[PDB]
Amino acid sequence: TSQVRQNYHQDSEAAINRQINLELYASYVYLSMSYYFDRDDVALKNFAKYFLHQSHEEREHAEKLMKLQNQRGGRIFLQDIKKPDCDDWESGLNAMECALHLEKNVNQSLLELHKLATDKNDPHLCDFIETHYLNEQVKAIKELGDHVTNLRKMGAPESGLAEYLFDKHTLG
Amino acid sequence: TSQVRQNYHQDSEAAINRQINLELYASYVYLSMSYYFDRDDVALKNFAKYFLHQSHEEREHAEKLMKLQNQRGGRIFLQDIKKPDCDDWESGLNAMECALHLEKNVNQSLLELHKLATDKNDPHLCDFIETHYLNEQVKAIKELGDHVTNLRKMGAPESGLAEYLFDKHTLG
Amino acid sequence: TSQVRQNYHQDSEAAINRQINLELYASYVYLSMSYYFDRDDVALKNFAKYFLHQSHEEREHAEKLMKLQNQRGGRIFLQDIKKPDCDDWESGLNAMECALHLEKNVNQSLLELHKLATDKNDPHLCDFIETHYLNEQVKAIKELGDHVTNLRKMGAPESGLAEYLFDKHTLG
Amino acid sequence: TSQVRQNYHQDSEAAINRQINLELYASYVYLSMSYYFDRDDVALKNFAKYFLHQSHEEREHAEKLMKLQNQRGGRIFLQDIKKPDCDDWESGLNAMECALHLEKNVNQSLLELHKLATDKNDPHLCDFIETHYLNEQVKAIKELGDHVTNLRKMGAPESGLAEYLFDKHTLG
Amino acid sequence: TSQVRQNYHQDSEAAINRQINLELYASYVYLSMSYYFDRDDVALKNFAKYFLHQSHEEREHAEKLMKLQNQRGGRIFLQDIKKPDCDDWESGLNAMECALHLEKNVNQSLLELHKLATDKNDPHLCDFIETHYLNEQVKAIKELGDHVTNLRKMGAPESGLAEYLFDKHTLG
Amino acid sequence: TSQVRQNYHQDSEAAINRQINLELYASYVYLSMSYYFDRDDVALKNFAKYFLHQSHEEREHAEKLMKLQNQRGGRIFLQDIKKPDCDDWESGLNAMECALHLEKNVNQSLLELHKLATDKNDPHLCDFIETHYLNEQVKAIKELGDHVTNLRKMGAPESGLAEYLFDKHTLG
Repeated sequence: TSQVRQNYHQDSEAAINRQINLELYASYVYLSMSYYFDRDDVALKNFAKYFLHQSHEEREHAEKLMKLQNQRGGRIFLQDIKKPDCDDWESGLNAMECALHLEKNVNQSLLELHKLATDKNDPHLCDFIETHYLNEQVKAIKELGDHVTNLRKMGAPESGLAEYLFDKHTLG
Repeated sequence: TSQVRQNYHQDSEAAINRQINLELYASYVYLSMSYYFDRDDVALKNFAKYFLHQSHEEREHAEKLMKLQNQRGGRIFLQDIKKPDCDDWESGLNAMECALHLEKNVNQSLLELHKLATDKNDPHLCDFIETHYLNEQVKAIKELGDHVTNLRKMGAPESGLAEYLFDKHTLG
Repeated sequence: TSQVRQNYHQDSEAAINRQINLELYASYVYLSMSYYFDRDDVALKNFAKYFLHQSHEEREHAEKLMKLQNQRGGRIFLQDIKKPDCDDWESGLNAMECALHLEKNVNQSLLELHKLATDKNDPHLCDFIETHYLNEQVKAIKELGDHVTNLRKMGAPESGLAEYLFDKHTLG
Repeated sequence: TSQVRQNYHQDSEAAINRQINLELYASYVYLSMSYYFDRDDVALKNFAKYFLHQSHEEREHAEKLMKLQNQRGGRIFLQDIKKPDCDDWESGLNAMECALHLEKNVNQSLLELHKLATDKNDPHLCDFIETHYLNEQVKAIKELGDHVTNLRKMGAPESGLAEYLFDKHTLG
Repeated sequence: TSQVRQNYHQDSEAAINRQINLELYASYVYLSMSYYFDRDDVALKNFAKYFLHQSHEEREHAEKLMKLQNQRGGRIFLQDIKKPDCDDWESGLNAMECALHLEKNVNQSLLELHKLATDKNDPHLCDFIETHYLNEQVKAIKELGDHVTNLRKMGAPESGLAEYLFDKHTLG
Repeated sequence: TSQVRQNYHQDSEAAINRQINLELYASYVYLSMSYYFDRDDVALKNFAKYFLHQSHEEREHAEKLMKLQNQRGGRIFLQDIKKPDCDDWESGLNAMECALHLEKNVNQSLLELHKLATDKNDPHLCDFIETHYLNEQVKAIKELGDHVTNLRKMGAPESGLAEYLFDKHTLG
């Protein structure tokens, strides 16, 4: 119906809307993580700053997907943003592991989106996904894996000195 | 239970959590409004920029309330962010009127919060609400009323030239 | 025969030559549009400047395709540049609609080229098309759609005040 | 019919349109020459740059003639731009000789145009031709003659060292 | 086994290791070429500088592939770097021809890698190859072809004046 | 045979070629070490940066030896660069110990080279070895010994906090 729509399948539009919702959910999860570490009984300032920065990046990703949906002539349809699975994250290492799991889930969703775009012969959507989302996801997963490895080697759960020093020297 | 908690009633904590959810909902509504005007069949760039700026301000307000909740020793509890009431907003004037209605609703919620804080003899919470939320809400309501009045005088619904010129000269 | 030719099918070379001709034709059409609005009985200076800028961009696109043809070891074969379908364009809105139609035609040609490159297993050609032509085409179509929508809302055909104000405020 | 038309004969308008077409054809020929020397089996970068610069100048000349046609109240009528007479130019010296022949042809056309303008008692058109086209044509012919003479003296056809050194020292 | 591994097939990992070895071999070959021209009985300084620059670029390409292997969770496995096929290269033209042959071989290897990645449905690897290796390879092949053509036209083997002047004017 | 050769014994030329191969092998070993620490399950960025810097320094040493071989009129003869003895280095301390062992081996080779040059009465070669290689080797051995001592005192193998803090404070 749109005057600008060309070679844009409806299934691609629906999948783009789903990815928008997933990105907003990830932003919400990162916000919850960030303000968990601002509590007085946790008090890890650099963890909070890191997760807040991640939350803002996820919001930017969702906005970029919405702009893409408008560019191709599709229609945005927003759903409810579900609350995160946890209220307390119990440690920096546990929050890092949960963030890694969430990023791998988002990467799987993006790979499904790219496969769908390939099946519909939509080169512009494929290139958009490759240029703006796949490499950023790979880099994020690699960085979170590095952080988890360093915290595990330091003795993160049992020794709070480990999380304290990781907060200053790596995330500071 | 918190080592920093002093003169902070549980009802105030619950009301602060509710206000956090309301602020996030307002941010979501403004994001929906902003990307409605980025569509090719609406194409009002300055309306979209205005509503995106409003959305970012609402997110900042929610983050400030979360910081306040952490400062006093309360615990943040997040709920689902409901999707906005509308998908298409049908005009700049209608979106402005809906934004005015939403801001008046938020002002009523903040006034209820202030009354609750007064009843519990919590001067810090009362002053926080007065300093950071009440005057900003009054200014926002006044500005939205001015915009609605100008659009109505210009003939906003029937004449698209009115919305075009308002987009360039007022919001540009 | 070329010492640099590798994995470059002849059908791809022929399609590249055809795309070169199409780009030059689009440049010619935009030049005709630009100097239509420089007439004393039309006198829309910013429309003329916009279409001249589009013409120069199309010439750049054709030159880039010729450079690509030389890079892979193919041979450029030029054809006649057909004169545009119209010499008088009758309004800014009509010229914008014709430009939108032309850009959608060029996008369809580029999509056919990308499909042909995919069928021949030529990743370099596919990436070249994706990187330099597909997103620019999508952006151009979106911008032309926005312009057409704004002109239609203002009342572009019947009211010359609409085209006058669009010339100053949007294209100026 | 034009409100600005004064002392502008129809034959002059037709001849101006013909000159516009000739200028566009010359631009096309120079583009073909320029990308002939970008081939890997020719590989004379400075020859290609020289001919591309000539092509851009010819396009500017055509645009100036179109502006002149609009200034006097005549109507532009575009024809097909014929493809150049050759695909391969076989040497720098041969391309230079062909460019010299083309420029002398364009000079003859401009002299016929000036004679026609003189016969119709149109001083503005005569002065426009004298100021913007005749001296530039004479300078171009002189420069091309100098280049042809130097290439012939160096032994351009048989010795490729001649064309190599001319590319670096004269056109570089 | 890696915590960051996702959608990364083992055959892709093995092919990445093979490409790493090929890149290191190319760097070694270019180093041999570079120091062949530093000999007192050859004494072409700019040829040596050119080939040393190529060697450093190949080392950078190998390091980038190793970084890619670490990013996706694969394991690097290094093999022996074979000595180059020749120790004396006998002329600048012969070295240029051998470099062209080597670059075409590397391009064929990269195309096989891209085909393998496509067959395994690995969009990130495909985009990495397209973004960082395919266009650089095409440009390198085009430049080497240009150099070979110019040297052949000047009379590179029989006339040492040709190689001397090419060393100063093109590679200097 | 070389016109520049003077007081340059064949055994010295062969030993110089062997030292070139040894330097290239050391560069390869350091590259392997550097990218071992870039893995997600090791994740010691500063160790990786240190070993990459060492690898580049070894490549520079090999290039300097090749330049020396060309200066005196000898002929470079390259051999295969053997793959390093290990794939995984298992700790920062173990990699440091292996680097120390490798540097002591290289120092022994250089001392044998200097003794050979002394026996052949070649003062220029002796002074070249003394000026550019012996003191650098002594400094490298001293620095690696310091690093090994500090890691051992910190408790490097059993305690990963030791390697983490050494990575930030010494190598950072």
